Order: sequence, then C-alpha cells, then structure tokens
Amino acid sequence: GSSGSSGVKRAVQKTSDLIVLGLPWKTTEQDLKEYFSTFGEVLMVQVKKDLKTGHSKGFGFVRFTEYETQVKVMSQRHMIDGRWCDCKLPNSKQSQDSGPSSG
Repeated sequence: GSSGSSGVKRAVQKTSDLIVLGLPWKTTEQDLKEYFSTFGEVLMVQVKKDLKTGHSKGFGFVRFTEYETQVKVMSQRHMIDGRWCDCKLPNSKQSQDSGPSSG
C-alpha cells in the first residue's frame, strides 16, 4: 500500500502557543498554570469552554518561557488529574478567531 514520508513539515520558528487536547473539566486556567509551572515557568495559560453546555471543550492554549521547555513538552505526554493530555502546535485546521470577527 501507499505509505511513507521523508521529512515531515519542518520549518524554522520561535516559541509559540501550544494547544493541549484531552484536558479534564475540573482543571481550569488557574490550575493549568500551577501544573504546567512544574516543568518550569508558565508564560501563557488559557482554557477553552463551550457555550451550549458550559463544560470545558477539553482543550486550551499554553506557552512556556523557554523554547526548550515547550518543545520537550510536546515530545512526551503528561497525565493531568489522571487524565490523558497531549501538547501540539496549532495548525491551519484550527484557527481561533480574534479581534475582527465577522458576526
């Protein structure tokens, strides 16, 4: 079958906001700051929540002070409150709107 890639999308870039998927509800922005702070120092913390049910979307945005910290974070996984969470970079697929919002 057709399968096999040589050198995945690799482009030079500096520290950037990382999106976390598989986050619990109990865990909030304030809690995430303390948890993530364990790796070093939290530079940015945010938790996305729905408006239909009010329950967290299960994902949010976070940024570390050191690029090495954020990079090493995305490399390995982390168990928050016994829940499985993964850190990945935001792609075109998900483009959170801001300021100028049509509507």
